[PDB]
Amino acid sequence: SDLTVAVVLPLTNTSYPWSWARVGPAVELALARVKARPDLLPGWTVRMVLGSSENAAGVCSDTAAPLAAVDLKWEHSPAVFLGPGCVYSAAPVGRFTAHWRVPLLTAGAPALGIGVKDEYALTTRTGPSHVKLGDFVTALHRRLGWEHQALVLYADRLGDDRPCFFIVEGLYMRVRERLNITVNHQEFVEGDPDHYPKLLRAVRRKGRVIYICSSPDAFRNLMLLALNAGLTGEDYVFFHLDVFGQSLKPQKPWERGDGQDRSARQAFQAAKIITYKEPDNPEYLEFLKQLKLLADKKFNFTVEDGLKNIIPASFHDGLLLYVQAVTETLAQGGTVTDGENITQRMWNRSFQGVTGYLKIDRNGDRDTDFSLWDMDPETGAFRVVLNYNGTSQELMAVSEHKLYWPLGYPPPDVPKCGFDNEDPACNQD
Amino acid sequence: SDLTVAVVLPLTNTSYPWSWARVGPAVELALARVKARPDLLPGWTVRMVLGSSENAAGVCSDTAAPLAAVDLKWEHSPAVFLGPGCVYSAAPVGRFTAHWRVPLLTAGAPALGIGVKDEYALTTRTGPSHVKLGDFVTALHRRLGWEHQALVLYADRLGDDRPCFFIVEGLYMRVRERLNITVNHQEFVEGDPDHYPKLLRAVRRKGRVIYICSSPDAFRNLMLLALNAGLTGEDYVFFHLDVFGQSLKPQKPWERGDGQDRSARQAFQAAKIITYKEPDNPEYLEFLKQLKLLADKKFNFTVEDGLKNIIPASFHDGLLLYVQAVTETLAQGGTVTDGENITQRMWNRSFQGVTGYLKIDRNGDRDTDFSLWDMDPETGAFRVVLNYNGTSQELMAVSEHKLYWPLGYPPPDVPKCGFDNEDPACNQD
Ligand SMILES: *[C@@H]1O[C@H](CO)[C@@H](O[C@@H]2O[C@H](CO)[C@@H](O)[C@H](O)[C@H]2NC(C)=O)[C@H](O)[C@H]1NC(C)=O
Ligand SMILES: *[C@@H]1O[C@H](CO)[C@@H](O[C@@H]2O[C@H](CO)[C@@H](O)[C@H](O)[C@H]2NC(C)=O)[C@H](O)[C@H]1NC(C)=O
Ligand SMILES: *[C@@H]1O[C@H](CO)[C@@H](O[C@@H]2O[C@H](CO)[C@@H](O)[C@H](O)[C@H]2NC(C)=O)[C@H](O)[C@H]1NC(C)=O
Ligand SMILES: *[C@@H]1O[C@H](CO)[C@@H](O[C@@H]2O[C@H](CO)[C@@H](O)[C@H](O)[C@H]2NC(C)=O)[C@H](O)[C@H]1NC(C)=O
Ligand SMILES: *[C@@H]1O[C@H](CO)[C@@H](O)[C@H](O)[C@H]1NC(C)=O
Ligand SMILES: *[C@@H]1O[C@H](CO)[C@@H](O)[C@H](O)[C@H]1NC(C)=O
Ligand SMILES: [Cl-]
Ligand SMILES: [Cl-]
Repeated sequence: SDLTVAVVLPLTNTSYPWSWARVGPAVELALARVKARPDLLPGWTVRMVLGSSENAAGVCSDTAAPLAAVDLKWEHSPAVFLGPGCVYSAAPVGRFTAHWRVPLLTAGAPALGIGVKDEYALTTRTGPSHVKLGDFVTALHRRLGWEHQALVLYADRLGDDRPCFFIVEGLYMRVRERLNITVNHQEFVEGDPDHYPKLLRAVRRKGRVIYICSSPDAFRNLMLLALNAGLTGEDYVFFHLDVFGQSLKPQKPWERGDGQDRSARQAFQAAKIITYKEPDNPEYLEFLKQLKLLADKKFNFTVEDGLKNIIPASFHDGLLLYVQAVTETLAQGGTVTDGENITQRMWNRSFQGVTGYLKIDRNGDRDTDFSLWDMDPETGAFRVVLNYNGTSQELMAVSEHKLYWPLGYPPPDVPKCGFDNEDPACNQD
Repeated sequence: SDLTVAVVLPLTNTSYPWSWARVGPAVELALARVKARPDLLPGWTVRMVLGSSENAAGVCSDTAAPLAAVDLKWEHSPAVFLGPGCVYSAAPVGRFTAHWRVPLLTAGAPALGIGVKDEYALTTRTGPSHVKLGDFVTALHRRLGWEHQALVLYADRLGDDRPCFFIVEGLYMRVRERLNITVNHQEFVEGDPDHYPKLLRAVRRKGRVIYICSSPDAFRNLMLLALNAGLTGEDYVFFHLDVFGQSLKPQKPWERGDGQDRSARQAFQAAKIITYKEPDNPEYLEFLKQLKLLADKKFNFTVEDGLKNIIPASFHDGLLLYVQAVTETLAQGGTVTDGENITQRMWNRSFQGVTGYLKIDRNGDRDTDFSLWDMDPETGAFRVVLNYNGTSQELMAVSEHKLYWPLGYPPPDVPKCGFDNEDPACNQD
């Protein structure tokens, strides 16, 4: 019998981490593995039906995706949906699959709202989610003694899936929930020179521990401006929330060869970069090789190296986790459409996949690991100094390296005389 | 053969102008008329299948409505959808019906966005729409010589269909488009005493011709505060955007018997009320009688008098207009599922219904008539002095009455020395 998987992803646009040009070969690799395991899905064959989350303009849409999901549902009666990856596309589709009582698996849709499973019943996220970034920051603040305040600056592109907004929204709610610190925040538009005076003023007025979600160039410009304004590593720390490591390729993220590298290097003495952790089990490197090969040969697409590859790898691992859950359900006398039973076997469970160890929490979302990159004083090069395990919630040093603090130890998150020092008797020096 | 009409409306909640307790009897009345007209729908019988736009909490929802529409579509293959009425419910349903190429008729969903028919293809609105309010204001400003500025203040209830927001959004875009005046605007929360200082300051600083969308009590309080601050009818005019005439029951909207009626009457010398026009053809009064009777006997609901009744009357008239369009389509050899052909016969067309004359514009939206209520100097009572025909776009005086201006003529929309008079030489007096 056929186990039909309904896919709703960007079938023609290849620019997303979850675009079919990347996810398609990853899924094919997972299915080829299933076919070679007679113990898996005894008596069933996995079949795929494809639908696109894209509108006429070629971008993931909050309307095209649900229209596609309904069409697939009606025509093929799928047992499970794979995707969408975009937050705006997955929100409406997930409400339909919940209503239909059909599981939905995705390594995308990291937004806070998708985490409300009373609404998104049967939605299992096998990739990163933004509230998990909040868990990492919570751990960082506790380890460094920051219990009072932080500022978050962020920018996105006019009409996209608003990645930075959702990153900050998840970080904000979770950090506020666990640390109860004041979290000031504000958006800006990267190409608007009018916003720089406001940002620099907000940095001085509202925070000492600062998080910035922006392009690599916007972060570098802000650091150069901070250095020129005399905001150094003794009093400030700037964390670039660069989950996919776009500013990384030794790593010298401050280098451009534009006549400002000496200043940029100096300015980065006060910066650290937060990224998803690069899987480092040997099975991942082999998957990457097979992924690139198949993507090139059967999907006409060149898959470049980078952290974005954890997404298709997570669709691969998630589909295998689902397969295991269904195999166990059949074994116990249930069937492939027992949505609740199958989902219950995926949540609050560990699994070994190409991305290594992976744990799905009790709310149906995968625990996410992060890496903190810091500067090597001697060379100015950046390297990972701390890794965060999202399951144990422990921060572990890497290679005996210690965190770099320009003049000693971490700056306090509140200035000696407060942010709005109005006490003539308090000497800020 | 059966012509199936899929309904997606509030089936259990009776508080909406488009709730089934009101719309259901209105539709029944229209169907009984069709059954008595053998010339209509030769060989077809209209059948109704019902779905609710309500979520578990009993309010119209942006999710329950489309889930219901899909369920109805699948199970009954309807030829046309009736409803939703709520803006948040109709937006997603309309995108589905457009995709399915099935007509959607509604006397609700007045929001600006629903007017983009490239998206909401086949959606025909037979009731009021908010951009039409913009047409009325345009006409008013031209007649009174207001070519520069206006201020709009508005408030809604925490999680409703945000009626005032959509009213102002439609007014703003259309007025800006046709007059190119500056339109300042701002929201407030009615029960928050903290907002009154800000509102009164914005009135002084930003406008002389002011529009307010709020509850009857919030408008009265604002008028009493304006009078106390010395803002009179010589320099200010306050238009209460009360489309359904909630502040009306002679009409003395300023009366409460709370010890402030003398002041309230005086304060209202500077106020006028904008409402939808009450249909005044004899067929409307008879429809109202039949509606109340049937609603009480078959739907267990007491239909009170009021302008909200134009909504069920417009679902009644719209369904008959649709019937006429389909009858003509059949006559020409087409069939009940020729969505485009049927819709084309409804747009840019006049029709006679219980609400009297009704014209559907070229964009598929009904032209809306409005009434302006003004104070009678002698009694302080309010009465209609001007009526606006949305098709001809002409303003016509009623009963030889003229507009009331406390001290002569309309106040100018810009103060003599400008809003921020900084010219020491200009005497505001
Ligand atoms: C594929 O997706 C990308 C990203 O969404 C599209 O690029 C954007 O296109 C929109 C138009 O809808 C522009 O307003 C943005 O400036 C573009 N942003 C980025 C980051 O590229 C792209 O056009 C889509 N289509 C194709 C064929 O690639
Ligand atoms: C992250 O931390 C968790 C600790 O809970 C590690 O999970 C354990 O992994 C071992 C070996 O895979 C299992 O035998 C245990 O059952 C796991 N414990 C739990 C509670 O699930 C996990 O290995 C760590 N991740 C990495 C990359 O080291
Ligand atoms: C029917 O609809 C009304 C209006 O939407 C509901 O009343 C609101 O209920 C919400 C809860 O979802 C409250 O937050 C609001 O304060 C209420 N506003 C108003 C104007 O009533 C009502 O509860 C719904 N259900 C029923 C049975 O009437
Ligand atoms: C609103 O104005 C329009 C003027 O265009 C009136 O419409 C005319 O109505 C008469 C009688 O019903 C028809 O013979 C004409 O064909 C209509 N003209 C057009 C252009 O459609 C309409 O009657 C007015 N409304 C009211 C209540 O008087
Ligand atoms: C959270 O901390 C702030 C001060 O940092 C305090 O005012 C507030 O009361 C705390 N939260 C709660 C729920 O008390
Ligand atoms: C609209 O009017 C304003 C001043 O009232 C003017 O500055 C503006 O240029 C006008 N619109 C356009 C498109 O020129
Ligand atoms: Cl997607
Ligand atoms: Cl509705």
